Amino acid sequence: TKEVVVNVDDDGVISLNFECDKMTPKSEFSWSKDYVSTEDSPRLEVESKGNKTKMTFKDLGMDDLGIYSCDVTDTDGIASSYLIDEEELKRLLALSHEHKFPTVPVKSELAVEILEKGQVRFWMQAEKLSGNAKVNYIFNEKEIFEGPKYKMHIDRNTGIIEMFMEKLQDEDEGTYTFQLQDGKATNHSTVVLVGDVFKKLQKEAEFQRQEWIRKQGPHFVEYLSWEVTGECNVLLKCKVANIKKETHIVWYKDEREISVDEKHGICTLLITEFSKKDAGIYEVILKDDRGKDKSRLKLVDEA
Repeated sequence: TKEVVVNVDDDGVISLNFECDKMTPKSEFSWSKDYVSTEDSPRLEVESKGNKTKMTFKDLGMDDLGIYSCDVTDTDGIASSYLIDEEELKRLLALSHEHKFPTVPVKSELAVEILEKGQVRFWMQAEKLSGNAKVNYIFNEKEIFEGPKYKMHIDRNTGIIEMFMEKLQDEDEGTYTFQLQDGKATNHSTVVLVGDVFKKLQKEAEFQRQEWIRKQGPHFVEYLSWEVTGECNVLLKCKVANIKKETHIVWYKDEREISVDEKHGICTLLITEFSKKDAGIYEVILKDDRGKDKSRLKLVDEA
């Protein structure tokens, strides 16, 4: 049957508990420490009610080490006991503390990356969130909010917490913290973006954002090169992508339109019987409402 059984309640309160089903109108609980009566001890309290007892420690510490025993009079004369040694003192103190001040578990800490539009993603993963969980966001020890600049999402099912930015200004260098609060539980994760790390990220954001826009338009996959063909003609060549019907393709030599394209992603201009007269700065421009691109190439005919 029964032993003495320990309990730590939601408020950190530590206690030993006992019940006996075989009591008599004259039966009584009596507790001892190291086989001396604990009656009158300032370190603890007892409460008996019907067939149950509880001993509540007032402030568990090192002066409470020992064997606690419970005897019941008018029974079989057998005592139940519980050992409190130095290792069990630690375990119970840790449990009390974590009840009073629980921690919200974290699977991975606050990290920062560059997504595909050149968008900046700040993220972390908690182990689990209730539906009441909330976050506050902090940059250089000041609170920041949902608006034109910071946009924030929390999925409570997976514990993914996110903040998005469109780019990194110079004034965005510094320290970022997510502060998490679920019940009476609590945590925070922090990331430092200073120096090399910060401009590593800011440079990469910039480049990808530009690239992504250029590419929604009609654009180059290979820039202007040259070769020789036929009877001493020069052909100019490039490669293009994302070409529509209304797309204007236009050639120039020294600021002066020469040819307008329409025919057929290879683009060529043929230069007939090449000489000094054919030298100059050549360029091709691509255009419509989705954006414009450009390739340039300089041609010397012996200067």
